[PDB]
Amino acid sequence: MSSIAPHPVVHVALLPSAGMGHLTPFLRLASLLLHQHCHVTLITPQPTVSKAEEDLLSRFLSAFPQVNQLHFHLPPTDPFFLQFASIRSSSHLLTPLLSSLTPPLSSFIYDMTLISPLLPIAESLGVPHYILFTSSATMFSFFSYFPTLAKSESFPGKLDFVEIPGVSVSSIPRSSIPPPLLVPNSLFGKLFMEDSPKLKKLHGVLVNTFEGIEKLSLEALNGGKVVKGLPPVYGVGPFVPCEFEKVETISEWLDEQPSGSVVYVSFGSRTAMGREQLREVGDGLVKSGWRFLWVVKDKIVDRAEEEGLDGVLGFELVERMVKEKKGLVVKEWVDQSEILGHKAVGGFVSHCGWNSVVEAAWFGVKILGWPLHGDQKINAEVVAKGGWGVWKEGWDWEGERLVKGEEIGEAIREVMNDESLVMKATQVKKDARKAISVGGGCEVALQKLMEVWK
Ligand SMILES: O=c1ccn([C@@H]2O[C@H](COP(=O)(O)OP(=O)(O)O)[C@@H](O)[C@H]2O)c(=O)[nH]1
Ligand SMILES: O=C(CCc1ccc(O)cc1)c1c(O)cc(O)cc1O
Repeated sequence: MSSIAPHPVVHVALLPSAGMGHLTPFLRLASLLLHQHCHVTLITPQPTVSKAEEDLLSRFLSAFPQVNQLHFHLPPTDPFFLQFASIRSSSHLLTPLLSSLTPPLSSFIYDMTLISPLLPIAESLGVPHYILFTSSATMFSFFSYFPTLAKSESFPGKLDFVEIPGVSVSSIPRSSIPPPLLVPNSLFGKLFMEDSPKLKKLHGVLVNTFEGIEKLSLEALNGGKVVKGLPPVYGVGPFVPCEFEKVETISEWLDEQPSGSVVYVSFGSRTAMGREQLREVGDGLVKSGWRFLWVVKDKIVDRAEEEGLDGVLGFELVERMVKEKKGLVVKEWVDQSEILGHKAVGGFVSHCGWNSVVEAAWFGVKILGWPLHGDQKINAEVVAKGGWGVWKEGWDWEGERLVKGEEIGEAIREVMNDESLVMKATQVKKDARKAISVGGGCEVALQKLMEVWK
């Protein structure tokens, strides 16, 4: 009535660390913020470990030319862990690029693996600053609680159960603890010890989760039950898959299969089974009798792939799969969300990386959990507690045992024959939509955050 002005711009800077499991939720968060009319600066540590990260970033930036990319050129062990440490070690060199941002920065959201080097930088900027935690809220509870465990003089040798008050997995046995945390000199063990005590300095923690799958962990974190004085935890999931991620023979094959008849199999973007274990997967898929879409990795890093899929699988397995005409096997980057959203896919053999879990939740696809490393056993039990997936506790971390094709096929048939899992997965899918609708946890949290930043 008394002013005609360019309405103020909320400017968010984002900093993702290594791996598709970190880039993907940051770019989906970016898309959400852009839809709330934020200006977004994206800091891109270069070069990326994997080609998939490289190509996704390119597709994102061409989909959103309004995004301001800040190049973060890194100086020249698990290759993604090595990148985590390099980004961390070079982070103190981001201050001049963040200080010079225009329009004025409103908030700063950085990767949970970068807390210690970035915290003083964020405090220098004088804006609300946050981590985006890319794993489950239950895993975040474990992360927050870790200094309480590691203070013990019998850590890590004497620790049989981790029972965090009020969370979605009330008892985490030692066999589900991320294995590096039980080795007394690992990168993540040191990161946990240096970073978790500094959580209280953040303005908040964003998590790609929602009440439909982690109601208890969300309530425990925000009620002071996990660690007193933790910053507010915002359930801003489910992160809905976005158009820019798409890159047509797979979808054409899925178009030919009966509804719900295909078992999708993938163990993420950075994990490769051993050769013998990999071939047992194929044996189990054939033995299951179900149609399957099996995504194979022979190397951790896609750039390192060097053997043809026929040689990886071997003559005998290839021969059985081509003869029965029930499965499709690919050693390439697929559009996992396009696949999970296809009516033909009725189940998901997943390593239970958190992004894959929440995608399965979004599409209501029941899970056969096969956790392999890291946070995956905790995530598998978050799913199983909700009754929309199952996992076999005795299969153990990848490389500890050889899971045979007979028991893989039995587990696949068990999950695909279980209609109670579909019922619960469909209610999760219903709640996934509630979370992003007006009044849902994600809509409420984003409006809170936007109002603080304004
Ligand atoms: O061929 C592939 C493999 C993976 N993904 C996606 O890559 C991410 C994997 O992240 P997650 O946290 O599930 O596991 P991680 O890859 O970090 O082990 C998810 O968004 C999957 O949809 C994909 O689109 N195509
Ligand atoms: O322990 C965690 C929890 C996430 C996490 C990793 C690093 C960090 O600095 C903070 C939180 C973990 C691993 O240990 C190993 C993994 O393959 C994945 C994974 O999710």
